[PDB]
Amino acid sequence: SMDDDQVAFSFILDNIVTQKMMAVPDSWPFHHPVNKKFVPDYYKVIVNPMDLETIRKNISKHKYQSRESFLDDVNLILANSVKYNGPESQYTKTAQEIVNVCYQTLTEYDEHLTQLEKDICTAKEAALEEAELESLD
Ligand SMILES: C[C@@H]1COCCN1c1cc(C2([S@](C)(=N)=O)CC2)nc(-c2cccc3[nH]ncc23)n1
Repeated sequence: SMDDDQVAFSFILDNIVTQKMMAVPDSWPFHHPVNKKFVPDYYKVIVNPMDLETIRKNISKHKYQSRESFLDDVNLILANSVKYNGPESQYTKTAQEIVNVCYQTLTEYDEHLTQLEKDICTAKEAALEEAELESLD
């Protein structure tokens, strides 16, 4: 089923987030959105904020249909640390470790993830095609 494949894909991504990325030592700065009351200028500097909680929310909404779209937001966490904290900040070194363990685990699950990504794409194109043939009935 398309629902089954979306569920499996999202569960794999979520397990990467909770079991690997959130387990990086000292990764607390990236676990939740920055609180504007604690860091008032953060959102003056960071136009496209991202964090691991928001990624999990997106996973739960089946936002990610590909490894690439997932990694777009994962890399946003690192890029926002580079911008706000600097490329040599310990915050950025931590974000880099989060990104690297993400890559390592996606590599581990690449065969299954690639198959799910293709089958989701195929099913989606078929459902789109069928919806359109039906609309003209
Ligand atoms: C801005 C820094 C560096 O970039 C990554 C983000 N990071 C953060 C992130 C967070 C959050 S929170 C608690 N939900 O706002 C998400 C955990 N809090 C802080 C913070 C809060 C209050 C006083 C502070 N002094 N120093 C840092 C700090 N900093």
